[PDB]
Amino acid sequence: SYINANTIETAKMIENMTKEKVSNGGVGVDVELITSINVENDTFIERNFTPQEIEYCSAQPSVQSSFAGTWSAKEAVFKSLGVALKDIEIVRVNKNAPAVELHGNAKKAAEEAGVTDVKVSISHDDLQAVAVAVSTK
Repeated sequence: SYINANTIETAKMIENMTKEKVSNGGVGVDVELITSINVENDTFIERNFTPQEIEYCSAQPSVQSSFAGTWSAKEAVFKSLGVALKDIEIVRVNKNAPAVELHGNAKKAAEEAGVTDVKVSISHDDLQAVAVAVSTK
Protein backbone atom coordinates (compact mmCIF):
# COMPACT_ATOMS: atom_id res chain seq x y z
CA SER A 1 0.00 0.00 0.00
CA TYR A 2 2.67 2.56 1.20
CA ILE A 3 5.82 1.38 -0.76
CA ASN A 4 4.67 1.43 -4.46
CA ALA A 5 6.94 0.06 -7.30
CA ASN A 6 8.25 3.65 -8.05
CA THR A 7 9.57 4.06 -4.42
CA ILE A 8 11.26 0.56 -4.67
CA GLU A 9 12.94 1.50 -8.06
CA THR A 10 14.16 4.97 -6.74
CA ALA A 11 15.37 3.43 -3.36
CA LYS A 12 17.41 0.80 -5.39
CA MET A 13 18.83 3.65 -7.62
CA ILE A 14 19.93 5.71 -4.50
CA GLU A 15 21.24 2.46 -2.79
CA ASN A 16 23.69 2.02 -5.79
CA MET A 17 24.80 5.76 -5.55
CA THR A 18 26.41 5.42 -2.00
CA LYS A 19 30.28 5.14 -1.65
CA GLU A 20 30.17 1.40 -0.56
CA LYS A 21 28.18 0.25 -3.71
CA VAL A 22 30.30 2.39 -6.19
CA SER A 23 33.20 4.93 -5.79
CA ASN A 24 35.85 6.73 -7.98
CA GLY A 25 33.65 7.94 -10.92
CA GLY A 26 31.33 10.72 -12.21
CA VAL A 27 27.89 10.67 -10.41
CA GLY A 28 24.91 12.69 -11.82
CA VAL A 29 21.30 12.75 -10.42
CA ASP A 30 18.51 14.58 -12.37
CA VAL A 31 14.75 14.60 -11.49
CA GLU A 32 12.09 16.02 -13.92
CA LEU A 33 8.40 16.68 -13.02
CA ILE A 34 6.50 14.88 -15.89
CA THR A 35 4.08 17.94 -16.04
CA SER A 36 7.09 20.05 -17.38
CA ILE A 37 7.30 17.81 -20.56
CA ASN A 38 4.97 18.98 -23.44
CA VAL A 39 4.69 16.09 -26.04
CA GLU A 40 2.39 18.31 -28.26
CA ASN A 41 5.35 20.82 -28.53
CA ASP A 42 7.06 18.92 -31.46
CA THR A 43 9.91 21.57 -31.64
CA PHE A 44 11.24 20.54 -28.12
CA ILE A 45 10.84 16.73 -28.79
CA GLU A 46 12.55 16.87 -32.29
CA ARG A 47 15.39 19.20 -31.01
CA ASN A 48 16.37 17.34 -27.74
CA PHE A 49 15.48 13.65 -28.62
CA THR A 50 16.62 11.14 -31.34
CA PRO A 51 13.88 9.60 -33.61
CA GLN A 52 14.47 6.13 -31.94
CA GLU A 53 13.80 7.60 -28.39
CA ILE A 54 10.58 9.37 -29.71
CA GLU A 55 9.42 6.05 -31.36
CA TYR A 56 10.04 4.15 -28.04
CA CYS A 57 8.37 6.87 -25.80
CA SER A 58 5.24 7.27 -28.11
CA ALA A 59 4.58 3.44 -27.85
CA GLN A 60 4.57 3.52 -23.96
CA PRO A 61 1.28 3.54 -21.92
CA SER A 62 2.21 6.96 -20.33
CA VAL A 63 3.94 8.88 -23.21
CA GLN A 64 4.69 11.99 -21.01
CA SER A 65 6.21 9.84 -18.15
CA SER A 66 8.57 8.08 -20.70
CA PHE A 67 9.77 11.46 -22.26
CA ALA A 68 10.35 12.80 -18.66
CA GLY A 69 12.36 9.59 -17.85
CA THR A 70 14.49 9.91 -21.06
CA TRP A 71 14.98 13.73 -20.47
CA SER A 72 16.07 13.03 -16.82
CA ALA A 73 18.51 10.29 -18.12
CA LYS A 74 20.13 12.73 -20.66
CA GLU A 75 20.52 15.48 -17.94
CA ALA A 76 21.96 12.88 -15.44
CA VAL A 77 24.48 11.61 -18.13
CA PHE A 78 25.46 15.28 -18.99
CA LYS A 79 26.01 15.99 -15.20
CA SER A 80 28.14 12.74 -14.90
CA LEU A 81 30.38 13.90 -17.88
CA GLY A 82 30.93 17.26 -16.01
CA VAL A 83 32.04 19.27 -19.13
CA ALA A 84 21.05 20.61 -27.15
CA LEU A 85 20.92 17.13 -25.42
CA LYS A 86 20.35 15.15 -28.73
CA ASP A 87 24.11 14.16 -28.65
CA ILE A 88 23.33 11.83 -25.65
CA GLU A 89 21.04 8.93 -26.88
CA ILE A 90 19.28 6.58 -24.34
CA VAL A 91 18.29 3.20 -25.97
CA ARG A 92 15.60 1.89 -23.51
CA VAL A 93 14.15 -1.68 -24.04
CA ASN A 94 11.01 -3.17 -22.31
CA LYS A 95 11.84 -4.83 -18.88
CA ASN A 96 15.60 -4.05 -19.51
CA ALA A 97 18.16 -1.39 -18.32
CA PRO A 98 18.58 1.69 -20.60
CA ALA A 99 21.95 1.98 -22.49
CA VAL A 100 23.85 5.31 -23.09
CA GLU A 101 25.44 6.29 -26.50
CA LEU A 102 27.41 9.55 -27.23
CA HIS A 103 27.51 10.70 -30.93
CA GLY A 104 28.40 14.44 -31.42
CA ASN A 105 30.21 16.77 -28.90
CA ALA A 106 29.36 14.48 -25.87
CA LYS A 107 31.53 11.70 -27.52
CA LYS A 108 34.52 14.15 -27.66
CA ALA A 109 33.75 15.44 -24.08
CA ALA A 110 33.74 11.82 -22.65
CA GLU A 111 37.20 11.12 -24.28
CA GLU A 112 38.52 14.52 -22.86
CA ALA A 113 37.77 13.39 -19.20
CA GLY A 114 38.80 9.72 -20.00
CA VAL A 115 35.19 8.40 -19.51
CA THR A 116 34.90 4.97 -21.30
CA ASP A 117 31.64 3.39 -19.89
CA VAL A 118 28.49 5.37 -18.75
CA LYS A 119 25.49 3.46 -17.22
CA VAL A 120 22.11 5.11 -16.28
CA SER A 121 19.08 4.01 -14.14
CA ILE A 122 15.53 5.55 -14.57
CA SER A 123 12.39 5.49 -12.31
CA HIS A 124 9.30 7.41 -13.64
CA ASP A 125 5.68 7.57 -12.26
CA ASP A 126 2.59 9.93 -12.46
CA LEU A 127 4.59 12.81 -10.71
CA GLN A 128 8.41 12.66 -11.29
CA ALA A 129 11.11 10.92 -13.38
CA VAL A 130 14.39 10.40 -11.38
CA ALA A 131 17.56 9.31 -13.30
CA VAL A 132 21.03 8.41 -11.83
CA ALA A 133 24.02 8.27 -14.27
CA VAL A 134 27.32 6.68 -13.02
CA SER A 135 30.30 7.25 -15.44
CA THR A 136 33.35 4.91 -14.86
CA LYS A 137 36.76 6.30 -16.07
